[PDB]
Amino acid sequence: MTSTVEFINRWQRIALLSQSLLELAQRGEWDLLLQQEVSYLQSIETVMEKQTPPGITRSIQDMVAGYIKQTLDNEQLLKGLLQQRLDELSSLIGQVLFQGPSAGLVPRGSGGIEGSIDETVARYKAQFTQLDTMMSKLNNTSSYLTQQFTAMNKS
Repeated sequence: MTSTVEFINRWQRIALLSQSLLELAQRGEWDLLLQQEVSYLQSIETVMEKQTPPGITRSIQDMVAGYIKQTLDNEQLLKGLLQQRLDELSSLIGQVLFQGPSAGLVPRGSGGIEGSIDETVARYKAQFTQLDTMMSKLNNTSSYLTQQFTAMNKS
């Protein structure tokens, strides 16, 4: 049973990853969080593009029910935590990034503005976009994950 075994291993990844990158999110380890991001979201994507096989026994269903439950909790805690972070970063970008006003000239050289402004913008914009694409995908995932959870657990 190939479909069934790869199902097991990847849901195992999803729950272990969400838990550990949550430890990293509350620690403020953004570097480590984003290293886990790609593997985590991609694991959720590849199980749902593969689609849950009908050949899942009661033992395997109970395992992955636990795995989805873990990843829902952790990813909901990511949702709230990263909403705080992105809001702060966005408010910083709203000051440091001169999109026209607050400036004598229009700094049109995006990704190469003359001055240390380019550096502080590049930092906040990178951290924002990374945790933001993480958020949009993790909110989409936790959506179809909890729907699949309620069905897979109690059809």
